[PDB]
Amino acid sequence: ARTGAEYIEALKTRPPNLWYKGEKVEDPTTHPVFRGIVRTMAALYDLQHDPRYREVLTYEEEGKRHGMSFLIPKTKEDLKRRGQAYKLWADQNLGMMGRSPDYLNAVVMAYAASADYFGEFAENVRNYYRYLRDQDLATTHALTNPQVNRARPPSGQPDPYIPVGVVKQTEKGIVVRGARMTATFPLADEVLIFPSTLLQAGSEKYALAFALPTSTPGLHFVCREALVGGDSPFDHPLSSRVEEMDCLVIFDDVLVPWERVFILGNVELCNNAYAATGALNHMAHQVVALKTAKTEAFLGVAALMAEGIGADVYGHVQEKIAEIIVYLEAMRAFWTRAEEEAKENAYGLLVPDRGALDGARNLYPRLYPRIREILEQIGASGLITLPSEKDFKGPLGPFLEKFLQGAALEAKERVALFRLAWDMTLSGFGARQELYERFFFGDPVRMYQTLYNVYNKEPYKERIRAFLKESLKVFE
Amino acid sequence: ARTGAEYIEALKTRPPNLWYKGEKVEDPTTHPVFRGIVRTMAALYDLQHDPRYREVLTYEEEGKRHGMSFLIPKTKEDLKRRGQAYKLWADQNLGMMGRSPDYLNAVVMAYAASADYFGEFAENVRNYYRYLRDQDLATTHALTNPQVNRARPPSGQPDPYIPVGVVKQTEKGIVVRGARMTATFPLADEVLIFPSTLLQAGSEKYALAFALPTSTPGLHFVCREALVGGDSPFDHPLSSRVEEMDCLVIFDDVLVPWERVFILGNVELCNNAYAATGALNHMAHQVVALKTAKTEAFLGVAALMAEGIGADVYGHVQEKIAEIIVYLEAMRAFWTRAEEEAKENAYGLLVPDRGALDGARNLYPRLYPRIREILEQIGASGLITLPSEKDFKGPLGPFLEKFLQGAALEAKERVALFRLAWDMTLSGFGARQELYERFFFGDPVRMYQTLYNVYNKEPYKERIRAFLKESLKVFE
Amino acid sequence: ARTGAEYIEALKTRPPNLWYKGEKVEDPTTHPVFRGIVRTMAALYDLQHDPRYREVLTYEEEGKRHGMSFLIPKTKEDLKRRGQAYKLWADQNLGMMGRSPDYLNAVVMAYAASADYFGEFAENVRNYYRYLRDQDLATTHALTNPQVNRARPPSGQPDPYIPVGVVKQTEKGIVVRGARMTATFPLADEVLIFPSTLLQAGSEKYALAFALPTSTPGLHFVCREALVGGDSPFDHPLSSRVEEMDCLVIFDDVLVPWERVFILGNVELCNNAYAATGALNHMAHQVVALKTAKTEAFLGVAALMAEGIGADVYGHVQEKIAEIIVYLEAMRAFWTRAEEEAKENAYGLLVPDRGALDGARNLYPRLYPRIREILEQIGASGLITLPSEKDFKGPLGPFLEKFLQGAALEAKERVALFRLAWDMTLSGFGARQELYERFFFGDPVRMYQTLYNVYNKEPYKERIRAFLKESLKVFE
Amino acid sequence: ARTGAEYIEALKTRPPNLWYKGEKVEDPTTHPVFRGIVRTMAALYDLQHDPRYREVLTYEEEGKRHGMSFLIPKTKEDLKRRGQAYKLWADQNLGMMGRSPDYLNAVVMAYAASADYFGEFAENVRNYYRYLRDQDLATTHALTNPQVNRARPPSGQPDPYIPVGVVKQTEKGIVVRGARMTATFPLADEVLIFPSTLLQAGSEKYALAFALPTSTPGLHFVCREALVGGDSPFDHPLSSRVEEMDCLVIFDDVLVPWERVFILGNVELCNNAYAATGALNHMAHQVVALKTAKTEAFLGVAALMAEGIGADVYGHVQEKIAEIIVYLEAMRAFWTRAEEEAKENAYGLLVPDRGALDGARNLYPRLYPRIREILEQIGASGLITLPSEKDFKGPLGPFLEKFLQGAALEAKERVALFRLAWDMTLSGFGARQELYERFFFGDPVRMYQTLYNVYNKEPYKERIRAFLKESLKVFE
Ligand SMILES: Cc1cc2nc3c(=O)[nH]c(=O)nc-3n(C[C@H](O)[C@H](O)[C@H](O)COP(=O)(O)OP(=O)(O)OC[C@H]3O[C@@H](n4cnc5c(N)ncnc54)[C@H](O)[C@@H]3O)c2cc1C
Ligand SMILES: Cc1cc2nc3c(=O)[nH]c(=O)nc-3n(C[C@H](O)[C@H](O)[C@H](O)COP(=O)(O)OP(=O)(O)OC[C@H]3O[C@@H](n4cnc5c(N)ncnc54)[C@H](O)[C@@H]3O)c2cc1C
Ligand SMILES: O=C(O)Cc1ccc(O)cc1
Ligand SMILES: O=C(O)Cc1ccc(O)cc1
Ligand SMILES: O=C(O)Cc1ccc(O)cc1
Repeated sequence: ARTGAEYIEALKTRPPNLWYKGEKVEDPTTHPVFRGIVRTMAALYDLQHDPRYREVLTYEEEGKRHGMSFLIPKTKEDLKRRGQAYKLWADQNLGMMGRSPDYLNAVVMAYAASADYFGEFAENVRNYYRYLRDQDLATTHALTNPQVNRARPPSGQPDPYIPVGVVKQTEKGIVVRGARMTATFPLADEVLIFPSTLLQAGSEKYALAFALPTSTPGLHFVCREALVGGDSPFDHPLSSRVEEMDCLVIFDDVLVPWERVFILGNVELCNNAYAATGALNHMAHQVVALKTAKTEAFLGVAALMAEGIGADVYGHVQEKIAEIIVYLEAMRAFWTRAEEEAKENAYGLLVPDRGALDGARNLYPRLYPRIREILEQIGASGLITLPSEKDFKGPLGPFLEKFLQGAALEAKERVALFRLAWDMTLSGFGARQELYERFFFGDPVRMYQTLYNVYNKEPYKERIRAFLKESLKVFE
Repeated sequence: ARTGAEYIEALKTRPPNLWYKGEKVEDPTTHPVFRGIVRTMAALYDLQHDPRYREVLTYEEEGKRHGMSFLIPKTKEDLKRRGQAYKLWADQNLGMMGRSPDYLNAVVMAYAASADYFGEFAENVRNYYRYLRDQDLATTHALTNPQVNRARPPSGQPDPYIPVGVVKQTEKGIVVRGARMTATFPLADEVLIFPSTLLQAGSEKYALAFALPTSTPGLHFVCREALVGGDSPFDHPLSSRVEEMDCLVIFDDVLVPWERVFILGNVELCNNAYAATGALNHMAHQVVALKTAKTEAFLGVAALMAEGIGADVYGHVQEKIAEIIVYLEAMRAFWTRAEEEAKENAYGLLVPDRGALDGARNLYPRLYPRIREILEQIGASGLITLPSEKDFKGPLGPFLEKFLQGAALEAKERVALFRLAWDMTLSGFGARQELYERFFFGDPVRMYQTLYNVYNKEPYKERIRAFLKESLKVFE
Repeated sequence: ARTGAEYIEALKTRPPNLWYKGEKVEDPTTHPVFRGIVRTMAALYDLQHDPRYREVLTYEEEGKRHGMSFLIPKTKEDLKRRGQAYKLWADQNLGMMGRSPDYLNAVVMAYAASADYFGEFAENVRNYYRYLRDQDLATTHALTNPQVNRARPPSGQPDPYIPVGVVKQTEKGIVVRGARMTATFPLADEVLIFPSTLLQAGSEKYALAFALPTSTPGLHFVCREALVGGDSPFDHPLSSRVEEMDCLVIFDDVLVPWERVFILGNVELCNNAYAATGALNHMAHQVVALKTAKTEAFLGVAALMAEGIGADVYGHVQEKIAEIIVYLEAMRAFWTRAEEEAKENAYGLLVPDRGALDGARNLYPRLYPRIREILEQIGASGLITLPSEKDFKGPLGPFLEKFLQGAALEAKERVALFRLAWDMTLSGFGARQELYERFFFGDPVRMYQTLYNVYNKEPYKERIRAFLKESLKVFE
Repeated sequence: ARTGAEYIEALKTRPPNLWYKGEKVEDPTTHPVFRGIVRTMAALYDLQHDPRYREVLTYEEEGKRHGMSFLIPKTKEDLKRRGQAYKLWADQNLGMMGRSPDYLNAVVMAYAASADYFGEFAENVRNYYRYLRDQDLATTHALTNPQVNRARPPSGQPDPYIPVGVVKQTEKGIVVRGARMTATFPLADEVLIFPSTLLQAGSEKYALAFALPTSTPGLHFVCREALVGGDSPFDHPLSSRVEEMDCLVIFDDVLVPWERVFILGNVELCNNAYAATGALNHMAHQVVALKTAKTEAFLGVAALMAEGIGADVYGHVQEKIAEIIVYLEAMRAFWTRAEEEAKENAYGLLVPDRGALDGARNLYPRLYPRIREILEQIGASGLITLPSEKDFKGPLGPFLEKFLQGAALEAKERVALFRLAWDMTLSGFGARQELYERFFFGDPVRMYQTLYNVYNKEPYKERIRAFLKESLKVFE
């Protein structure tokens, strides 16, 4: 289990090939755009060594201590243990950090437990899992092709190598060229270039699954506009510390060593990877715990805002808060059923129930925009009446303490709260979270079509056919 | 455990004081408006003796066999057993029968297990429970006051006795006068006149809880317009058998024997009855199982309709069906968590988790109208192109077999299916089901306000206050 | 201009070839299922001769009086006159009659004014228009193909003649075989078998447009389940008089005389018929006036229900009623702009603005279900507490007058109102109205795709490109 | 009519008493946070002198040229002229500038035309109007009280002077103390401290209406967190130029000269000010034109994004764009009816129809969040894949030109477009626009309650009562 200091030293020593506004980022641990999230990830690692949480966040094995997200669960109790670790980490950042490493560790853990799925590359998968686990490395990932001409398949873009494709194979490995559209949280040691969780691979040239150090020659991470509002925790309570960053991933004829290849030119293996290995189930397990944490945060802020300005006395405000409570209970329910109905897959890996998790990941993208809307409807103008800590410290401070106090809340506390509510919804950082919730697991349109096609609808159709027997009997 | 024949004989011998269109109903077992639902309830009772389901629907105790809905659960396994019985009964009618007796048995079971709550009337409650159980009697109930002037409390209506109130007390019992607005499924032996599950009692004169035989002198059940479309199972697959009927309940100075009184003039006891006894938890448990069954039925019909007319090839149709699947999984999740997180209440009664059940009963009223809408959007004109079995049997039958066949479905089967879809959504019977789902457990506006006030929001508010400590530290 | 008596005599003398439950309907003017709507249509005709409305509903020309819906408008004032007639007729039935003849007269009027569009069949169109006008005949129509396998085109169904297609041509006319899925209000003298307003014709064999007397040999109208609740105006205020009926239209090798053919085997002419002639604009004009009338009716009922039970004192109830007001104003706005921005088409026919009408017909299908929902949310249990006039006339009448009175409303008036609200939303008749609003003008999915493709989006795209010039200048 | 240079010189010479992060803003024309919007307002003024638009934006009177927003309309044509000016100005900034001066000029124009309403202060109003008109000054306004304890009225806050109240009256004028919660676009010469458009004044101490130079001693504007993303038009196409700024307005015992007082201590006059004068109608007229412009901008961006990435080939994407078209037509319709149904008020001032405008201002707050959502659903990950112009100018430029090109769109143009879409929806600037649309004209909850209470519902209730006469006749 890594400490925060080790993580920081690792990034400083071998930083990811990040680019920000046309320039290479030499040290993300001190760069204004990245130092915040780096400190945040470091704090998550440090929590693993806090006596109060060590038993929750890590497990011992043969004289070593590993992060819980690497635990191959054998019982429902083990599954619950993984869930508690997901939740504890999520709560540290109010569920605002969407790509903490444990999500991807869940994927690799499942891939390893179900390694036989990968055939000749099985050992590579098992060895990679042990590597990430033993070193407790941080990972980032990118599964989608560049958004260029969505009317055509991967092989029908303006160039054969817009998507990441194999240029050639050598005795050392494969050379790939192309790009992945999005990778969140590039402040990692490794990047996972895996198949989509729902879209078809299309052609063998693109049917790939491999991992690389983020400093690999030819590999580039091009950052989007930064959303860090500033460093003041009062003025920017969340963007000052949880801005994970999103980036386009470029592969300029990058060499991928054979030991890092997990799938090569096999469309079928790519198209069934997450479902067959159980990675889909486990990664979605981290997600349901994460969204439960996020919903709890919104509930707390909504309640405090309403009480803070005396709006809680109005029925419709109470109803809006109750709506968030209903959604919170829904997510807790999916989480519980996912663990309680868990069963072993074809490789003997215990996986949480897909029905419950498909329910959660397809319902939350609909619930989140409404939860966000609720905060807007409760806060109203209070959400944009955001003086700075500098204003409270300035000449008009006394006036602000009078005009911005709450029903029974001091002005500084009131503004601190609304600054947080704003950062969770209306700042560039907050608004991005909305788009993130709507799309991170895939396009809802195709996620729903996917659910329709994979779900076993026969039992329900049969019950209706049986009910209709009496209807057709009138013709006998 | 009662048989269907015993139930039918009981209603024929001592029929409820029903009125339909200005006339007394002498025999509901043969009356055109009621014989269908009577046969349906009789079939539910008969199922208790079917070897295939006897172990699911009943339990043995001291040489006797009782209906599962009377079982006082001691373990989570017992809770699961009650749930399986709720589900099996619900599936028989595609979740379209909303007031089967087991819902109210859950209430009385909890009242009895928590009988100490009722003080001096505790024995009356325990004895009544044993009575309903031993005789396996059918019950109906009415908890709301007449909808006259909702701007005023129960004591502020045009007359003191519009709501049911105590006129006087005697050595034999109490005399009550007034009315209850709605009682569904009056084809029962007993009627429960209990407090509201969310509204305050208002005044001691109305703070009551008692039970009476449905044939009691002075007691009248005034039926609304019947929604039975006909007796043909082809033409009216559901309304011909599951029209439970709704009625206004009138009390013309009715005498309630002291042994049938459970609460008298105690506003506090009325206002906390369901929550304190656990009746709220158990009755909501029957509901979540029931709505899961109902959603499964809609999923089956939606899938069959789409496949039937070849609409399943369209993405948005697949998405609509997947939406129903998401809702089905949500209800299954609430159900699972309700049982898995069950704990004993103050009286030692094991009760299913209120959070999960409050989630289910406050979310489904929102989901159902959408599920209904989905069927409409899939079926389109097929939902009103409803020839009768008589048309298929007539001169134009051959033409109908050609023009109303489906992609790979025969015409008679196609129309049988759409007749069912129509009866589940657009017939008078189907449309009522929508209003029922929206309101049966209470007015959503006040159900949400109730949830807001009772829910413990402190943990979430505290997490936010803790997060804001760093914000306020900038002023130190 | 026809009188009601003339209409009734015409149907009695030469009734449409209607079938109900396997039997031919000999006299729809006296048949229990149809006499109500027949009397309603007769009343609309009679209104044309009422001194108070004669100038609104008819116009004089060369010694004759014609129905306003036949007026070929030359000025915006004439357009307004047509609109006022649409509205006056609609108000008679609270906007619940969706297929009154004036909707189709608008179509034929436009077809005639733009007759050159039809080439060699131009004279047939002009003559048919004069025929309908002079005789003031009632029409019904069917534009859709049987819902069998929607995954395939008209030419890909189980049989070439499932859709109406030409079998052969003779010296007398054409022989057609097949069926149309739906025709509402078959209590007419003529039936219009025209092209779709948005779907492609597919093949020349089906590219048709013709009209026939409803008594034509080989032509059959197969009625769906009747939705007439009864004849009591108290118990069934709307279904007793406005049940238009829907039916499948069968063509058993029907001969269509050459003089009744308007389009034959021309896919292009079929695909552009309504837009090119202006029929789309005019028929949608009747619709916007009709939906404005319907919304006014719902507003009135919602307001009366809220006041009736004292629910109007609650904020959210006031908000729901205000929502209906917003929708009413939206429809009035579309109506006004449709007339004020009217311009002449390629044939010199003044047509109301398509933008405003496309807005109205694509927005109302979304607004109506919500308007219906609002009535449900306001009425609650009052919507199913529906005793009959027979109950008020019976022994319990006195009790009902006490328990079902409103805040300041007598019981009989209260129940009459809720019976109406129920008939507008939850009776089989009311529920059908919802499906009708959702689909009558076409499938929303394809109506929206149609709007996207036909709308000129260039002006807006150009404004954005211009705005972006400054963005690209940074690279100069 | 002012030129941009005159406006800039005026702000530089006598700047508003602005505060940003604890410091006074000495020159907003050069300050990084305000120079953008100042240049934007200056450009609006300059447009008044462009030969192409002079006749649209100004009118001549007695040798002078005045801004169109000051024109007292005498005919519907004049009303249309005002509307065209509103639209032309709005289009310059894609409808993103919500508080351009013409909105408030509409208010003052109406106040002046209906000056008799103000009694003894009538001349002050007329003189102030002439002042703003002749000097073509820019105004800002604040109508709401500090959000402190919304459970209590203005007189029930923690201090009597939290809301702006009269401290004392002298021979020179009145001294006021307190604050207004929000004023958008404080880069103005004058500030209007007027009554609410829907909330009651509460007490005479707060029933005020006056105007002051923004440099008045004791008057302070405390700015919220700035949302200017940067100065690059490529990177921040909108926030670099249209960030109007919102601020809390503080009154530290400010002296208001008697000539600047329009209403003093008259609750009734305050509560009916906008409706009686017609200011409500005219200010809402500017709004409907503005929202039409805004919707046109979103339509253009949505269409370009869809075409840009080839997503336009998908049905649901076409449907989403068509949805925006429907909303655009709805707003155009409200606009048209508002002008066409205009009538003179009690003071002889021609005012646009309130029904149409109440419809528009109560419907758009519901439509906008959906329009914003649509852009998110179309753009998906493209909305956060935002490299900078600096990245295109840097070493990886060539790679970006390959991976971020569109179907038939160059990469730089593609990113410029998505940067704009992002700035319109997800940047801090874009997100604020959503909250703005939801609340600028008032809290929807109370706006709807206001509409319910003021609307004449009698005609609709009467039509229903008339329809029910036949129902009650059954008892005769
Ligand atoms: C903040 C944020 C963070 C993210 N982080 C990561 C990450 O860490 N790693 C990673 O791999 N991904 C990440 N993503 C990407 C995410 O998984 C994708 O946005 C999502 O899967 C949907 O695909 P897309 O963005 O390519 O949109 P597209 O496929 O480009 O779609 C654009 C639009 O076109 C439509 N359309 C396109 N194709 C079809 C089709 N075939 N059928 C129907 N409609 C179609 C869509 O429905 C939508 O309306 C992130 C996204 C966001 C917004
Ligand atoms: C088909 C059907 C079957 C039913 N079966 C049964 C049954 O078997 N047994 C039984 O006891 N009940 C039954 N009911 C009744 C059901 O529980 C009630 O409809 C429900 O609890 C809501 O109360 P209400 O109908 O009295 O409506 P109301 O209280 O009359 O409300 C009407 C409207 O006024 C509003 N309003 C009124 N008061 C307030 C308030 N204080 N605050 C805010 N808004 C207010 C509501 O929000 C709503 O918009 C049934 C109802 C239906 C529709
Ligand atoms: O699978 C996809 O196509 C999108 C996706 C990307 C990252 C992720 O973690 C889940 C889904
Ligand atoms: O509790 C209420 O007031 C309405 C209600 C009625 C019957 C029921 O079973 C549940 C709730
Ligand atoms: O009237 C209000 O109370 C809010 C409001 C504020 C400014 C404005 O322009 C319109 C409404």
